[PDB]
Order: sequence, then structure tokens, then C-alpha cells
Amino acid sequence: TLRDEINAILQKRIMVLDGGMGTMIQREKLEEHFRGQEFKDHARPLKGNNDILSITQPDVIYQIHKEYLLADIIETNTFSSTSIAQADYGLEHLAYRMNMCSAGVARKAAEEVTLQTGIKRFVAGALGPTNKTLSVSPSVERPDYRNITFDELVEAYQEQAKGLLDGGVDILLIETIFDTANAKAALFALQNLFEEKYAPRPIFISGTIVDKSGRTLSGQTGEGFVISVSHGEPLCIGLNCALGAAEMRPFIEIIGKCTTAYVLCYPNAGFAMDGLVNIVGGCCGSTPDHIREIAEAVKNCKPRVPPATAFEGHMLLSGLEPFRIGPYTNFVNIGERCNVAGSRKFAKLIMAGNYEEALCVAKVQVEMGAQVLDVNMDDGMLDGPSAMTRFCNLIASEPDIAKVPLCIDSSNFAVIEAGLKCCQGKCIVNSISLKEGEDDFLEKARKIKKYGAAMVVMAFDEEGQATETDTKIRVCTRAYHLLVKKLGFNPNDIIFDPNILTIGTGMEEHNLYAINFIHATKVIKETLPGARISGGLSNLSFSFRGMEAIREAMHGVFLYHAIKSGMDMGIVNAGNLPVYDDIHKELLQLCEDLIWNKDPEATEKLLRYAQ
Ligand SMILES: Nc1nc2c(c(=O)[nH]1)N[C@@H](CNc1ccc(C(=O)N[C@@H](CCC(=O)O)C(=O)O)cc1)CN2
Repeated sequence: TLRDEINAILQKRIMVLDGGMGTMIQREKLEEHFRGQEFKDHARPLKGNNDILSITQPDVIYQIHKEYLLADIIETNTFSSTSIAQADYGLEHLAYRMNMCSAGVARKAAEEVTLQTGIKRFVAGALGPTNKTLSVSPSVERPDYRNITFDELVEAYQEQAKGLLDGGVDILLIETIFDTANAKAALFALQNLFEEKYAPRPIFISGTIVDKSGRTLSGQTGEGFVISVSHGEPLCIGLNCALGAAEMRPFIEIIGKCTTAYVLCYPNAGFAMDGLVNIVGGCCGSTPDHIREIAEAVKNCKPRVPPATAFEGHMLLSGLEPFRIGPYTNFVNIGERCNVAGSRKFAKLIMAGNYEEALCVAKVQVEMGAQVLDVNMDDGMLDGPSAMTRFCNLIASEPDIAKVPLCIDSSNFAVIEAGLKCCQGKCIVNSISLKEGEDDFLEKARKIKKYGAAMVVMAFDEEGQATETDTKIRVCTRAYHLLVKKLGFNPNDIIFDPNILTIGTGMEEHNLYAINFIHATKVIKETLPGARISGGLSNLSFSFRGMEAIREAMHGVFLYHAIKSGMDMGIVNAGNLPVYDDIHKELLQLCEDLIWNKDPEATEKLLRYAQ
């Protein structure tokens, strides 16, 4: 494969990527007339559309490539060769052919330099960002609204991809990523083609930081960015344009310590690294005369040593900023309040269409200790997919809320699927189960892996809801086997939810429920390596609604033990979780008896505690 030959050269020498072609074409000093012969009577002006020059001025583009190759990896002249971008020139219908030609003219140059020079050259298929932003609204007036959709972007990128691959490119390069959701759509397009039609080529992914803040246009940090696109298994990852080498330095060394991939990096004008870069090039301002200076400098430099064990046993999530759950990370609070069924206010504000004030419920939860936000829009009086889509897009607007990862909560996979399309960072999916059999579970788990989300697996199968310690273990053990073995799902992306069910009901059947969850948590944490444990905590205490002090006390008493058994996270009321040591010793001991069913009349004695 090309990956072998690619990784081989990279392990020995730091490769070079060509400068931006736009600078050279600008120097060429075209005129509208010069695009071209073929068109002649085109109703839209083509001047400035560098992409069509592959057809209308091929020799010019070919010579641009040659200069760089002699002065190497060559980008295809395909930065705007999508349906979306070419609509501004009335060439929507021409995307595939433009990429095909752009890849041919580049491939002809590559091989001449390969013949004359002796060393092999590579063609990079450039996929660009388009002007559409899937994570940012066109205006602050309507923050729910979006111009393009995920599926619309996937279609376009898929078509561009076909052309490049057919045109015989050696690397697909998703570059100048202003918005990460676009890049995720591009990655989804590439996975579509590879799944059956094509043999996979290596993917290079380059972000674009705008300021000294270290953030993308879509507000995301480098660390958050790599997590959001790691599922694409890119051979190389980096940054390009917008910033010079000096401004763009400290972000690269952050990115490099967070990934096993090689590190691309091609800055701009208005530089030998310290083990920071694996591939080097230029963008706006870079000429072939620059690349020569870059080439002679990097000639004898020792390439970066990628860490092959970077965040090995961590669950990687991301909002705008990264959020990692390693073995020694403490209990992660996933905020419960943004749930139409489980919250009185939230439901009233969603059903009444007041989404702007509903964001305050998300904002306050994060301020009150919520590290992930659970979003649940399930109600018979709601259009699930749209409301999720709407609320997710609104959250993205508010930077305080958007920082954290999101937990997409629905009993309907189409709602799940809608939220994933609208989320820029890596989310938790909540949930799937074996309720409808193995094949259905696998199809849904196969789709989630494709979007690249973490995932909650409910302790539910064909028999129904798992309420016993053994039944809980059975389902999770079977599930773990299907995910890890049959699908190659990363076991660190698997959360299992043995079901936290109500106790204290006055029905002896429900008495062991808490214990079973804690016991099952132990065996699962020991049985199934990598997987983590979650649970909806407030379900435990439906029996004592009204008495909040008891509910909160129950939660704290429950957690203390659960956490000891191996509970990594939960869907909880983040502000209102007392510390185990500061809970009154009488109430603590009472709840301890209820959770562990040690006292036969534990129910009445708890409700007795009020007074
Ligand atoms: N994977 C998983 N996901 C889940 C659950 C689970 O188990 N497992 N259970 C639910 C977790 N979320 C909540 C949120 C709130 C409450 C709750 O307790 N609400 C109050 C009402 C609060 C209010 O109206 O303000 C009540 O008593 O009904 C319970 C569970 C939904 N998602």
C-alpha cells in the first residue's frame, strides 16, 4: 500500500509539501478571457476561479507544479472543486471532471520529476472547506439556522473524492479546515467510498488557527480539533495558512504531544523546528523559491518521534475544548437538566419554543460543575430530530456551553443521528441496546463508529430490561464481544449502563436493584477491559420525590460505593451532589441500609427520617 511507502520515507526523512498555487497564478497575470477556449460563451464570470485553469490553462498549472517538484508532495489545484463552491461560477455540474483533470495535470508533473530527479513524487488530493459553515450560523440574529447540511456536504465531498481517487492521487488532503463539522463530513464521504468501492488511501488533515488564542474559526482548540477527527485514522495531521511560523509554533507542539499521527505544518509569510514537524510546506505567500529554502533546511534534520502510546487508556471527548477521561480521572458529571421528560422548566421552555432561555439551563449546569451536557428532546408533542438539531446548533453559538462535550440522549436512533450531524466535537451517544436483536444493534453501532462518537450501551436485550446482577453482566459481556471483536470498536469508547432503577417503592422485588448495579459494575470493570460505567443517578430516588435532601443524600451515599466499584461517570444533577464525608451520620447510615437492603424495614425508616 501507499501508506507503507509513505510511512517509510517519513520515518527516515521529513517530507516537503508544495506552496500555495494561488500566489503563482496571481503572478501569472491571467484576464477573464484566459478561462478559456472550452467555455467562451459562459454566462458567469470565471476570473479568479483558479480551479478551472486545470482545464482552460493546463500548461500553466503543469509548469507551476514542475517548479515546486524541482524546488516534495504536490497538491491538486482543487481547493474549490466541489458542487457548493463552483455554484458561484455556474459549474456545479462539473466538479468530478475538474478534480479528475486537476489530478491528471498534477500526476503528469509528478512523474516527470520522478524520472528526471530519481526520487518519487506524490499527488495530494486537496479537499477544501467551502464557504459554508455547518457549526456557525450566517448571522447572530438567527443562531439556530444553518446554510448547508451534513448530508449536502457529504454528497459534494464524495463527488470531489471520486474524481481525485479516479485521477490517481496518493493522499487525500482535507485542508484549511475553518469548520471541523465540514471536515467530519469530508471524512464521512471518504469512509463511504472506502467501505466498498475504493481501496483506502492515506488521509492528511490540516486545521486552521485564526488568532493567538489558538482557536479555529468554529471556536475549537487544536487539542479539541484532533480528537474531533481522530476517528478518520489520518496518517498525518497539522495546521496551515492564516498564521506565520512564529505565531503558529506553540499550537503545533501541543497538537504533536496529543497524537500518534505524523504532524503536517505549512504556515505563511506576512524555519527549522525542535522535533515538532514531520512534513513542511507553505501556503499564502509561499513560492517555489521559498520551498527550495525549506527543502535545503530540512534536508538533514531528524524527523519527529510520534508517541505511539498517547492517551492510551483514555476516553477522548471534545466540545470546543478537549475532555479526557483517564483511569485516574475522577467522577465525570454529565448534566441531567436538559431533558424534556426529566425537567419541569426545560420542558416548559422547549414546548413554548423559548430556546434562547433554555440555553441558560445548559449554561448554569456547566457553571454548577457539569463536565458533559445530556440533551434529550423526546416527547410525543415534539419533532425529535428538528428540536435536537435546533438545540445543538444553538448550544454551538454560546462559547461557554459549547466548550463541553455533548451527550445525545434519545430512544430514537434518527434523533441520535441528527444530533451527531449537528455536533462539531466528539459526543457520547445515549443509547443503543440489544432490545431489537443483534443485527439491529450492530447496524447502529456500525453507524456510530462511522460518525466517531463514544457510545452508551444499555443493559437491555431481547428478554427485556436487566434488573439482576447476572442479567446486567450477561448483556454487557455479549455486547462488549460484538463491539470489540465483530466491529473493532475501541473499548475506550464503550460506556455500559447497567440500569439504575428506583428503590424504596414498597415492593420487595426492587430491593436488590441498587446492589445489583454496584455488583455488576465491579464484575464489568474486571471482566471487560477498556469499557467504562455510567448511570442515570436520579432514577434511584423517584420513591422520595419532594424530599430533595433525602434524594441528594441517597445520591451521595450511592455514589461513594458505586465509585469504589468502578463507576466512571453518571447523568446527575451536577450542583446537588453532597460530599460523602459531610453528610449527616444518621441519614447516611439510613440510606446505606436502604441501598444495601441490610434492614428489612429500610423503606419506612427512611421516610420516617422526616419530620
Ligand atoms: N443511559 C441512561 N440515560 C438516561 C437514564 C438512565 O437511567 N440511563 N435516565 C434518565 C436520566 N435523567 C434524569 C433526569 C432527571 C431525573 C429526575 O429525577 N427528575 C425529577 C424532576 C426534576 C424537575 O422537574 O425539575 C423527577 O423526579 O422526575 C431523572 C433522570 C434519562 N437518560
